[PDB]
Amino acid sequence: STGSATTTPIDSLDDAYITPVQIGTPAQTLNLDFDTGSSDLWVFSSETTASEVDGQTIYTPSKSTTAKLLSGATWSISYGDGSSSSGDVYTDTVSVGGLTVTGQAVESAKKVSSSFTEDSTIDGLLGLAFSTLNTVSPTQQKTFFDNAKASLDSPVFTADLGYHAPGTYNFGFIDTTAYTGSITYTAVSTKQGFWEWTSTGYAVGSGTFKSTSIDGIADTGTTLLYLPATVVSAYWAQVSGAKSSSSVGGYVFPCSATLPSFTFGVGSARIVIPGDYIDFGPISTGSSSCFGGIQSSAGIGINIFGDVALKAAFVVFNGATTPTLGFASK
Ligand SMILES: NCCc1ccc(S(=O)(=O)F)cc1
Repeated sequence: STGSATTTPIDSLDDAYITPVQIGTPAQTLNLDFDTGSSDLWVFSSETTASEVDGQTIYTPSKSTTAKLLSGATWSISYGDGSSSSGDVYTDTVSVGGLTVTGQAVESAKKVSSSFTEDSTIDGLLGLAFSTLNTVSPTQQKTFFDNAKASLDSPVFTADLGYHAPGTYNFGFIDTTAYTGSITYTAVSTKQGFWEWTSTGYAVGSGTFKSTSIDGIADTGTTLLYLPATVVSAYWAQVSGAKSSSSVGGYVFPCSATLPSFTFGVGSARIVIPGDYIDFGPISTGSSSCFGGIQSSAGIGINIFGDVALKAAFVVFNGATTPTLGFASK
């Protein structure tokens, strides 16, 4: 089996990407945020506190002939940005891009934080990290990928995120037309439940490459690139007028700037993030201060290769017995 679905940025900044997912019988299509940094498939639902729903499409299990309550199961999750949701659990048929899983745990939100309510374009999350992070209690549940894995032609999925454009999530195959050159694979640690890997270093613009190990996670659910303070200072030092603002909550730069590229290492290979990708536009509407797409991971406790980095590459999430990540230019 394979699946292939288009993923679409939610706004002009590429703040997140949504992918249509069919749930239930007859199908209920919800637009979910595919998140390689978490392991819960949760949705806005007919159970979500009415005051916390603002435009989202909801899943109504009572309208699905295949929905089953997973009796006694609850879930509760918190994300690195302070958002959260919780609720109860159904099993149902879930399809992504033509790939179907029966008996998938669909976590129905009773509560979501304000950040989810205020984002009308995201109907829930589909976690793609390791199932050891799944929050369902008392019986932990598997991710859509882990349930699909044995059926897939190859135990892989790929992320091909667009810059200000749609992209693709594929399951079970590697589209050799979707990238240039070769794919460089690198080791993954599953010890923290993430797609955790070690970059071999970085360069700023046309500068020399600095060989240095940077542990971090490949996270499609995080917008920006979060790296050590040393690395981030070295990047923004090349932008006249850039500074870290405690009032705004990170590095800002004059909107009149042209940003340098940022290169990160994958083994002996190099992925170049164009400078344009690092522009997140005015900090408030009409401002001449712009928000940076490379920020410090200080305080977060992990480095995060979020969408700013991942969208510069074709990314293979290899879920074989020994997991690996692959990166190619595109
Ligand atoms: N891996 C990060 C998952 C995540 C965490 C928070 C959101 S948000 O829409 O509330 F900003 C979205 C996705």
